[PDB]
Amino acid sequence: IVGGYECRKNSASYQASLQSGYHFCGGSLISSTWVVSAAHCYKSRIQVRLGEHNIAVNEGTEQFIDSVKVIMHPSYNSRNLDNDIMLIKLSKPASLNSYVSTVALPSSCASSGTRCLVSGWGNLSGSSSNYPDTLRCLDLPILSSSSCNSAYPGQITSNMFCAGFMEGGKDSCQGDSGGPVVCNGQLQGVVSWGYGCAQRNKPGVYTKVCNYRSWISSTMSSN
Amino acid sequence: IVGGYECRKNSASYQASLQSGYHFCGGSLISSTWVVSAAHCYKSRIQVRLGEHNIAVNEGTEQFIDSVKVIMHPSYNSRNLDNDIMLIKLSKPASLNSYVSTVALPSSCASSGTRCLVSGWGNLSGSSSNYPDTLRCLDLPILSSSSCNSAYPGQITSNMFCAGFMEGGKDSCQGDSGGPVVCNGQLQGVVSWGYGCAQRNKPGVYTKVCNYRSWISSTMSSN
Amino acid sequence: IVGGYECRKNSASYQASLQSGYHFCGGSLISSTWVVSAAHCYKSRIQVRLGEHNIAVNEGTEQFIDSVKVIMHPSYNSRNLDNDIMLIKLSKPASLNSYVSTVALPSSCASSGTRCLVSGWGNLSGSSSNYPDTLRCLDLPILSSSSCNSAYPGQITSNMFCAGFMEGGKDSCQGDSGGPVVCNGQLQGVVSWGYGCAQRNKPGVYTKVCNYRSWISSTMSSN
Amino acid sequence: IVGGYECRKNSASYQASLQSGYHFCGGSLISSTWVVSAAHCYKSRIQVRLGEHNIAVNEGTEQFIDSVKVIMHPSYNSRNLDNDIMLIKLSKPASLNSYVSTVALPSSCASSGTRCLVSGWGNLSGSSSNYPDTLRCLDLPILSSSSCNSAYPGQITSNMFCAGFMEGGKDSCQGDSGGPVVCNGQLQGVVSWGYGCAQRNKPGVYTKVCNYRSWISSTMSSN
Ligand SMILES: [Ca+2]
Repeated sequence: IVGGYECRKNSASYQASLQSGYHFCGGSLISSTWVVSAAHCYKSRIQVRLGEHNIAVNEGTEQFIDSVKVIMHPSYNSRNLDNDIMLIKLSKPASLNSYVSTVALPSSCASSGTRCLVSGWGNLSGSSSNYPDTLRCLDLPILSSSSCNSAYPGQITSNMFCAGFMEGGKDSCQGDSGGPVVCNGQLQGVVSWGYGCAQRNKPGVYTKVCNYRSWISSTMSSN
Repeated sequence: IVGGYECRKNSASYQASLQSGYHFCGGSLISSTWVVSAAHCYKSRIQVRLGEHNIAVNEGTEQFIDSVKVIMHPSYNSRNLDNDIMLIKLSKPASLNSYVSTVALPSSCASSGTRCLVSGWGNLSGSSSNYPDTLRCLDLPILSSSSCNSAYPGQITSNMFCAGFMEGGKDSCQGDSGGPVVCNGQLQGVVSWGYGCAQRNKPGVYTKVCNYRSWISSTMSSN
Repeated sequence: IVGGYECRKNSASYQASLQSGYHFCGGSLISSTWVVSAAHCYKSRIQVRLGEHNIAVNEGTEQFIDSVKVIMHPSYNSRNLDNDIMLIKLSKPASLNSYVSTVALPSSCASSGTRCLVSGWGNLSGSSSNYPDTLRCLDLPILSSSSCNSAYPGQITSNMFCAGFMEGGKDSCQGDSGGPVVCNGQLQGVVSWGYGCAQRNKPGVYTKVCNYRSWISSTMSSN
Repeated sequence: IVGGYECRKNSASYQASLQSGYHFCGGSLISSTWVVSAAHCYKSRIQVRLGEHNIAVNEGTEQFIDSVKVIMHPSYNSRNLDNDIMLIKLSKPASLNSYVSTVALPSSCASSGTRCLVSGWGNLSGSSSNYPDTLRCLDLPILSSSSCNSAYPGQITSNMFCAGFMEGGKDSCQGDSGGPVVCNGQLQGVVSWGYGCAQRNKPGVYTKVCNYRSWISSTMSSN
């Protein structure tokens, strides 16, 4: 996360890390058995890590659970990262407690100006590799489609929204992919892509989770 | 354009003029070698003029590039103007510069109420014929399907949308056909037809370019 | 390759394809037993295809040779694609002829403005997935370090260079990775990355091969 | 390690933890600047942690050094894990002493019956995700080729050996990968794979390090 702050101990307890083999992505817990992440972080076998804020050391709260099903969106497109969302079913349910909680699915789509929180263990800089051991947090607004489309002309689909700062300086970054953008208790975004990190007029692009409410429901109900 | 203004030197720089001695239609530059226009403006050999917004005062501003391929949509229907879109391949690439730029192809359709810009050297009047040497611009909204269908019952296909003002007064007009309707740096419409110009309850009808993103991409890729 | 042309029969005969699983990358033949490509195209076992022009049909000119060793650069960084170069040793020598030839390694780094040729069977479109059957070629210049750095702020290392057109319209694209940039008969770049394809102010970024001349010699001698 | 014991303080002072935020594989120090691990543990940037048996406590003895080169065996096959060995060059030399020492390379291959020591911070359970903070050790014998091949028909190559107990109960496990099997002061194996952990007739399979004495020696001498 570039220009964010370390999350408080009690914050962001829905946050998951995925060991997609040896690649790292974030994710978020939406029920005791299901995790959502970005489809570009796919691997057929993933270990989900929960209840962690400092990944370098033991805090006693950690839960490591392997996936049993990994379901990429049917129309995920690796060319432009359209429909960059995936669901992971855990082989055993997570034990919810203070450090491991679920985040609610969106009831509706959030509008521009809604303030949200993004979180992750990704890169702290847009010109060098600096990765944190504690989870970082960042408050940011959803930006208008006019802003989003003018920042990335011809690249933004209906399944994407931009969030962050056109002046740059604060953004999600590499390693945050798959992680949650939560607005008023609901999961509205999945960290997906951007050009560089925290550059002016290049805000982050997030998968628009409120477009997938039926798909996520349907998939959980019958898998 | 009826009821517009002279375009600011920087706006509408993606504007092309289709000529064969006379300039008869507009178009827009989507890459250094491709122009999109309206299929009803078809001629087998077209000289494309790029440059200065004033087509009379030349001082080496202009570039005149001949067409090497002109491809109408395969299902263009001249009775109702369905699929009124065409691509023109330039025999040499345009010099992109302060006068000449490209517009991006849409990755999503625009919604009713998005504000857009139309431009052209067409007729300034809904009563007389009076044509400008300086490119005119008009800011206009996309209208809802219900208003469009109310205005032209049984004549709007899914490949058409209405834009403009139901009160009349401001509209594109004859000679503007083939020209760009750009919303948030993206080509959303091609000027196609209407009943008169700037009449009450007869808004301009435009080819809905977002329905052609795959046909445009494939035709450019393969030719 | 976006905006390029079909390579002549006899040109680019140093071009290889790597069927690295279901990943396809380009590569180039530098001796009868060694191929150069991008480290991000790595797979443990690779089938190298040589002498191809049309990859969809049998041509009577192909040599299909399996790798015996695949050696990524020791400091390849998958996070920012620094040192994106790999050497592949063929399990038997290729027979060189009019269709299969080697390219020379660089005696020096090429300067801005040198005209080069990039080739590959990657995507023809920056707005859709359209892959060719026949090998495509594109003539392009090496750009200045300042243009490259302003196109990709904070991301360009000394082991990378940009080549192409700041105007967009012509570029290499997905699937061209690992393929050759040859300037005056010497291999100067390996197709590595870019944001989108053929967009304004986003030229391709290429691995700077002239930085690896001793590594390539030493590796070929020790393996 | 399933069924082992916490290593004595001087035991396994050649043990390395490979980290990328979290511990993900083991390794062993073979000189002040080189570490051997398993190629399936590859990451392009690794932090090597040496000198402390409790992975979660910064108690004192610890050296944390970043990798500068990561070199997988050139013919590593990810499919069957043949030649599952990798060398990591350190950016700074490690200080050797009572808590950090090197392990000798093998001068000949160990035979069946040789008793050896495996170590790691891997999973403690073959049915649960259970990871230790303190380094575990397990004394185990090399098994015959016949036992190895009847346990894993058609999957054992000449570059692999089995070690452990055919009755099960004691084995290395996930997270121990890349770590050392030392016999009579020399590194004979690298933890590579197995079916499950500590299962009956499914002993651990290890990379046969005595087959790579020349490759390790030339690679260290040319990089
Ligand atoms: Ca062929």
